[PDB]
Amino acid sequence: ESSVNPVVLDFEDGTVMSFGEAWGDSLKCIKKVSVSQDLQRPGNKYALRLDVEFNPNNGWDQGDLGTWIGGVVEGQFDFTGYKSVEFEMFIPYDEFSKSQGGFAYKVVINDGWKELGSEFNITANAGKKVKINGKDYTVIHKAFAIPEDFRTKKRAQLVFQFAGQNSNYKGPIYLDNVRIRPEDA
Ligand SMILES: [Ca+2]
Repeated sequence: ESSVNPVVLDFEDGTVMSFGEAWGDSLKCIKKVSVSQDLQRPGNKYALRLDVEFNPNNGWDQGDLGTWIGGVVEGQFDFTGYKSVEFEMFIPYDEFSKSQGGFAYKVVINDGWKELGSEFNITANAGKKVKINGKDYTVIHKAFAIPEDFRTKKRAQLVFQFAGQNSNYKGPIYLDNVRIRPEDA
């Protein structure tokens, strides 16, 4: 089987789907990675919970979270015919709204540290606000292109970098619906 089937890391098997440190001691601001039912709702039972603690004196309080597309560590994945990577992030709105500063993220195919996209200065007023299980969440949703030069066999590590920007936020950030897609961005 050589396909261009969508690769959908939605945590719906109730595992972390190979998410963890991108390299030794890389998690840093991310104090725990777990599979969580906190956002359990019709059609969507599990998400990846990242317990973070940012320091408000640190302008770039980074941590790096990786997964292996295919689960095989130091495996290659053939990105031929894949054109975008999509994801959603959820941050509890009331707690995040009380925090100072903001946070940034990068989405990277880590074969030569190739950034697909990034955003900075995320606060509770970014994206959209959605109520889940009694609680409002700030929701970030983006699709970034896989550039044509990377649509080939590459080291199969997808990395999410998170960085506190003079933030004092201490709480979960949830990741869900990470898709490596044949569709364009
Ligand atoms: Ca899910």
